[PDB]
Amino acid sequence: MSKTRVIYPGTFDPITNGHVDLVTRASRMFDEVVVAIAIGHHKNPLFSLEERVALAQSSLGHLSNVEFVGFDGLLVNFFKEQKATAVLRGLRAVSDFEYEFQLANMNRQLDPHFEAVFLTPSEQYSFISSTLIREIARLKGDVTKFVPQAVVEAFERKHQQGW
Amino acid sequence: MSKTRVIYPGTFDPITNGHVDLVTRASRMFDEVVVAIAIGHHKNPLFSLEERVALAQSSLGHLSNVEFVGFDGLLVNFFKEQKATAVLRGLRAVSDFEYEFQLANMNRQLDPHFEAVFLTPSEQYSFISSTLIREIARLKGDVTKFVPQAVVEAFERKHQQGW
Amino acid sequence: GLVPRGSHMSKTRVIYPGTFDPITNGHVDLVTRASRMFDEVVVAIAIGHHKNPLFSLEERVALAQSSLGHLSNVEFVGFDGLLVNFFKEQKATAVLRGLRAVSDFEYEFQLANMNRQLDPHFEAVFLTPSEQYSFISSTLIREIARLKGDVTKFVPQAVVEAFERKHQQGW
Amino acid sequence: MSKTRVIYPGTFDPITNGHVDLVTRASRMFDEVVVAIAIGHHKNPLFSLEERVALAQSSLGHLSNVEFVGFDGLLVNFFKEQKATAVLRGLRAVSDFEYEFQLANMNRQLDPHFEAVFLTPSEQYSFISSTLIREIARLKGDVTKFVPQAVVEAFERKHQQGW
Amino acid sequence: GLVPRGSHMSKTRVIYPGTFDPITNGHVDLVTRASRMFDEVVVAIAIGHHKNPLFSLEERVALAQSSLGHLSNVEFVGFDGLLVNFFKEQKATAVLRGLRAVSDFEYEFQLANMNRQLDPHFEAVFLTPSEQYSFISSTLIREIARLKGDVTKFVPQAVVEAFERKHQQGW
Amino acid sequence: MSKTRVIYPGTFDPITNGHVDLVTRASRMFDEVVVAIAIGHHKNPLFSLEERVALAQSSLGHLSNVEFVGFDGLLVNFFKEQKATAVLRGLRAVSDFEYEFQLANMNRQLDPHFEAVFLTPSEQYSFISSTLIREIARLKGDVTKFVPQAVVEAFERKHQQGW
Repeated sequence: MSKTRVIYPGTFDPITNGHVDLVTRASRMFDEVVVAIAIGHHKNPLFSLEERVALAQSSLGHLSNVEFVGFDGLLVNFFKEQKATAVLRGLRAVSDFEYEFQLANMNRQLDPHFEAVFLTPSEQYSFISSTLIREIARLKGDVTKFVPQAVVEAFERKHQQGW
Repeated sequence: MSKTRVIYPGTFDPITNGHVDLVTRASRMFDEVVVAIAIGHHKNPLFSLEERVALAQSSLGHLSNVEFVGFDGLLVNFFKEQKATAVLRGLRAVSDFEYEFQLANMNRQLDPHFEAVFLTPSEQYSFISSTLIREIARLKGDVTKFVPQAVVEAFERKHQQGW
Repeated sequence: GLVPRGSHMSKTRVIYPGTFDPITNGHVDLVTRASRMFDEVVVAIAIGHHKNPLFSLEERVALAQSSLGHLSNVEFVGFDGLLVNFFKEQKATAVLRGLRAVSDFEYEFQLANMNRQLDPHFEAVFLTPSEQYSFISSTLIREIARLKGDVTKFVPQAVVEAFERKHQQGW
Repeated sequence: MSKTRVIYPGTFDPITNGHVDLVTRASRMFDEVVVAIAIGHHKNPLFSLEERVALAQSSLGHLSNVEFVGFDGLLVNFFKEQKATAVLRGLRAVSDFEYEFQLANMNRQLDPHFEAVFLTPSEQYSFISSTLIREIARLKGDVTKFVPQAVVEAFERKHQQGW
Repeated sequence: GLVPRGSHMSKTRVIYPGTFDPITNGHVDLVTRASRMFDEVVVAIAIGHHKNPLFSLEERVALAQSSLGHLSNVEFVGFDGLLVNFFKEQKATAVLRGLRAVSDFEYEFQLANMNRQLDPHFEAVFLTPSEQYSFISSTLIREIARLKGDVTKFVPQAVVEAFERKHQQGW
Repeated sequence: MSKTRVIYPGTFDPITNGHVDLVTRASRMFDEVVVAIAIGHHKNPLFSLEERVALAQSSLGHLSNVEFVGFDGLLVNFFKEQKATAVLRGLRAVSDFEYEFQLANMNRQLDPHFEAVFLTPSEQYSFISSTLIREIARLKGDVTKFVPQAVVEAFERKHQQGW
């Protein structure tokens, strides 16, 4: 009836090839995909919101139906303001499944129009998370295989600034 | 190029209020939803394919973008013949998550256009499964709260016959 | 907590259902632990429609009685039909289940919610096994005994003897 | 002649309708229930111990066999000093199940009279956690449906103090 | 106080037990990896007492041999009875099992502890499958083949042919 | 036919009877076992690297084919420099299984000669972790049953300095 708009929220600290694959797949199935970068009040992020947004834009801007927005506040309010059809999340592991199952039910209690749909990662990206990529990079491991080029460069800048 | 058609496969033996809720939710997000009832060769289902199809049609036929079709079970071929955008599955528990994660990866190896999207049930349906409903009904427990009216009647017919 | 503690009606009765085919030291430990916490424990041996049992109901009940009859607040009863009806007819306070693994946790979480939908007075409490019994299950004990492995460390004496009788009868 | 006394330990930061339901259920099965509010060694809790105790008392004081006590130190020592029959914990998710399975075995090694009994939440509270309620309230979402009245008011006081 | 590396008694022998009904590319990858780490690998095909396997023991052994016979330190043997006795008679260093999923992890964790109770020299080592084989099981391959799906991507050539023979005989 | 050299990495903060059992078991199966203590800079450790290495050496030095070495954390580089056959990890619980499954796949992407083999603990050690042992010792619980003697003494040194 209305054209579909899906929100893909996260901290994207930084964006990885796992995120890229999910957004690519989502962009084939929904009219509009909003990459929604939570400022991340607490759980302080390595990269600034601005840096995170720019890395997302550079990594995914080739997809013409994808938008990039920073947000703060509640997911469920952002959902309503965006007039979204659903939220999209990736499920890598059992702990993700459990957490998102709970969140979807809480958010649906907060707004009965809330919806959450899930994808599972492609096998070659199944282990990739931002947290793990940060840990490898922090120990000066090479993360080139797992993240876009701009992210590799951003990590190099971060080391030169003493992280 | 860009209307969406999603397959919701299962044995639906019988359909439950959980299935109804997932199909209803899916019908709001995709242009077309195909309720695909696997004949279930490997299993011996309690209800015949014809009975299962009829129960699905009666429970969901009010949704004008939902179709009902029997099929063999071989999901990836059915996906291709239906020119589907994705397969939809509900994930009730951790064991479902693991099994479907594997199947999605296997199916994607068989057809790189395969896609699988997942929904998690609302908490008032999270405990309902067909298997469990069958066991309760077999021991003449009351399943009225968990299944459509037609399903209650079908169970009554089954008692008057065998079972 | 409004009924006076002297009263029969303040007392707790818990059902511990299972097929007990056969009872193992794991079951004995759970019943012993439960018997310290509840006034009455009912070892409720499901006849086991489906998944046909090695030992008869009568044999299973007798093995349970021999293994646990020293606990004076434990009863032993066969049942068939729905757990939730048995719960109501026994006037139980709760059902007790042991959780050995994640798949148990999962299944029982669901069952408790279904059973509570069927009867709003239903309750389910769970114990986890002590680490010395965590690897024991009846299924596994049967398989070992069938292949004439030694199960003496895992089951009461009477169960060892029952397995010996079973071999003498051509399992 | 022996009464049962069960300890329900937690940080209760704040107490939620989930906790209320578990304590209510436990109070029907044991002679005495002790709501034991751990000071919360690190991972500092939004509400003070005193505030948390008061919220628990107001939420559950209608149950005449329930007591409220702050504690610090090892659970197993608290258990012994309270002459408890068992500790009660709720199991929301697989990660809870695994952690408590381990803790029960460790605590039994520390004191062979230790016992731990578990309840699973009813489906209408399965999605509630304190952590999540805090995050929602912080972003001025409405938590009225998930927590007692006094907790709503306590959150309002916290906002008026700039959180 | 170690046996010298020249000695036969420094050598490792690992048993990889299963029903291999049929062998899959998942099994092949695990045996290949294990063959690089242990001096001898025994592919141990459990007859599958009352499991009613699709392929005969002889067929299963032949398929394993054809799929893995290029690895010169791998042997192929049928067995029946208890794993722990087979372990002892083979003078094995360990049993090897693959862990695909959480349910595998839990089951094998338990079995290793039970088997160690039966024989304190028992050992079990685990590998996780390579990502491209993570979903593959014999059970699943059988279900796909039964519905005449194509299993060529997941099993060795000989297994594809064996399935074709099975269809020509009505399966 | 080459000799086998297996790395057992961790923070060993401190070593426990669980670690001792796994190393003992591994030492029976491989020609060489390297207890590899990650310095662990972030997620800072209670015991110094030097102390951790010495506790490992005292606890396991009776096994003549076991070596003790500090390293940075970057496992896949350490693997290559050590010319290792495999990495060994213990899997205590489902969360360990999932995390290590992912790490093995990441590491294999980084180096196709990477291998990871897993043991599961004996049931008498299944509940022991360093994290938990630290917490118990900190709250003056007795950890004698779970750790080597030297580790008990190390905790006493820590108490004498006011921890």
